[PDB]
Amino acid sequence: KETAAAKFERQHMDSSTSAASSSNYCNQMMKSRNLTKDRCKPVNTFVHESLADVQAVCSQKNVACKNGQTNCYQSYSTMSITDCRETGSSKYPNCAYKTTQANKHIIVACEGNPYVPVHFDASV
Ligand SMILES: Nc1ncnc2c1ncn2[C@@H]1O[C@H](COP(=O)(O)N[C@@H](Cc2ccccc2)C(=O)O)[C@@H](O)[C@H]1O
Ligand SMILES: [Cl-]
Repeated sequence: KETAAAKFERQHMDSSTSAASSSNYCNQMMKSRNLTKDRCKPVNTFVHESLADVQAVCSQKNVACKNGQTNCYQSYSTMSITDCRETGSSKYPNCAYKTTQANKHIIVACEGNPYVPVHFDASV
């Protein structure tokens, strides 16, 4: 029902803020992106850059993906990201997350035409 590209934007793009403002960011954002619907998604990263800047990573440093495919790309620049990780006491359907704001390089896998991110591989 959802393209891979659209799922990437839903799970990983938050161009509306420049950083997580509070320790409640992940709690709110995981819910509003439907990442707590059926189960609590344990770990998820949001990127606080323009979509154009993130899509441009598909023309930057080509690297292998964790799965061994070679359509992964590392951002040349660091980007503003938020890492969201469920707490050890979190239990569905009251999913709870720790927020960690950082500036890091992102690694995404790209596919399709237009050649855009379809997977978030890691931050470094
Ligand atoms: N080279 C490839 N090209 C095309 N798609 C691929 C490739 N590698 C993995 N995917 C797939 O893209 C989907 C979206 O992933 P995400 O939900 O964005 N990332 C996982 C993290 C992850 C990191 C490494 C490996 C797996 C998971 C996550 O957010 O929890 C996942 O279901 C992957 O199987
Ligand atoms: Cl992978």
